[PDB]
Amino acid sequence: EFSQLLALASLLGQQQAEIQRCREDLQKKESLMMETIAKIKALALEHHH
Amino acid sequence: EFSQLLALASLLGQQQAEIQRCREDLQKKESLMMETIAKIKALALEHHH
Amino acid sequence: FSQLLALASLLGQQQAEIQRCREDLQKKESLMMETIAKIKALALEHHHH
Amino acid sequence: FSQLLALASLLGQQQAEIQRCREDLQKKESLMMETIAKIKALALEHHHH
Repeated sequence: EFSQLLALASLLGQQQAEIQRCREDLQKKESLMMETIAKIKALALEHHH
Repeated sequence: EFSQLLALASLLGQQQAEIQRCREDLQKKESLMMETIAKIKALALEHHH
Repeated sequence: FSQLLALASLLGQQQAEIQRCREDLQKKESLMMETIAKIKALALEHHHH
Repeated sequence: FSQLLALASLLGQQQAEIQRCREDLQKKESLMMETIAKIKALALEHHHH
């Protein structure tokens, strides 16, 4: 009866927990790139002025 | 000289800060939906068993 | 009639709002990535004098 | 030659990895949303007996 729905709700929780881990990694790599961007900004400043 | 790059780095920080606020709201609405999903799961359980 | 009817309606509203919010976010992420590509190409220009 | 050259190379690597990670994430978000649509349509089916 309600078996179809319960299985999809169970899969949903695994999907979300998987997506939430992917969003974590995505943001950790995003922060790492901004560190690169900042290094380029620092050299740009030192020379433009 | 380095003016073109500095302006884009300045815009980048505003974009990211804007994206990070959007990701916050997106996840707050995501958590609110799972609360709805859980309410449906609870009724499914009570009836299937 | 049911409580399922109200729960499904709320779910459909929350998921329509989330998808609209997500397409909004992805356009911003895509515009932020263009800025980074602009910064990278600008860094390469200067190194080549 | 320069330090810009190495910084731009690292930026190009980090942004290629981020975009690949993001397209990965968006396919998962799209698959999660299909599951929610499945749950919603299943809730509506049962309410109509």
